[PDB]
Amino acid sequence: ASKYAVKLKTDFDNPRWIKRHKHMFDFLDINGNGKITLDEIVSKASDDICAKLEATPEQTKRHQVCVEAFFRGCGMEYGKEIAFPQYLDGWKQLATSELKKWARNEPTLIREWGDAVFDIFDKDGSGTITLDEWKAYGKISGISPSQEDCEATFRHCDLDNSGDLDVDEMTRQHLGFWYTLDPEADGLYGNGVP
Ligand SMILES: O=C(Cc1ccc(O)cc1)Nc1ncc(-c2ccc(O)cc2)nc1Cc1ccccc1
Ligand SMILES: [Ca+2]
Ligand SMILES: [Ca+2]
Ligand SMILES: [Ca+2]
Repeated sequence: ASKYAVKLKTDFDNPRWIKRHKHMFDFLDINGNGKITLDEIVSKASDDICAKLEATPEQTKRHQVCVEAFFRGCGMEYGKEIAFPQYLDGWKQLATSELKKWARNEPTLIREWGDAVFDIFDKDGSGTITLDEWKAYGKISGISPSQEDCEATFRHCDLDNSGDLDVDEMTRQHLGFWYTLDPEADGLYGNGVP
């Protein structure tokens, strides 16, 4: 099954990797000082997104704890200001480590994060995401506020064409965008992220 088939390794010191994370870095650098902190990342990637999605307090805590683990895996910490090259070093370590974990059947940070987001999207608790529950990632995060190709990204996430999404599909498309830079996932976050 495509949703469980992931590359064993990736390449990192290329223009697509660098530009993708640069656009995210600049967006998450709330105070614009050229350094990113875990405070800034959690504010944008967890506080604002869970508020927009009307997550419950338990869902929001869970989500935040997953975001913190994930970015601690990149070398982030509260109050620690990190410049873009060291941020990139961290993401290289994280992606390398996580792809090895996947191939060895060890739990990954990205899959746990997927679980937390999936639970929030699955408003009726059905165990799948239907098109009416789906959202444009670029729009809910604010980095591409004009993104409206929800149905196209939904269809591409739906690897088995069941007409709905499971958590493994959502996680596979997310990992495709951020670890392995799969061309099929390009555009997932709208025009604000190359
Ligand atoms: O995209 C999401 C939500 C999500 C969806 C599916 C899934 O399986 C897991 C998570 N979160 C996300 N996932 C990844 C990253 C992320 C990636 C790269 C990077 O350098 C920084 C943050 N950020 C974010 C939040 C965010 C903040 C700001 C603008 C857009 C999105
Ligand atoms: Ca900053
Ligand atoms: Ca549902
Ligand atoms: Ca499906």
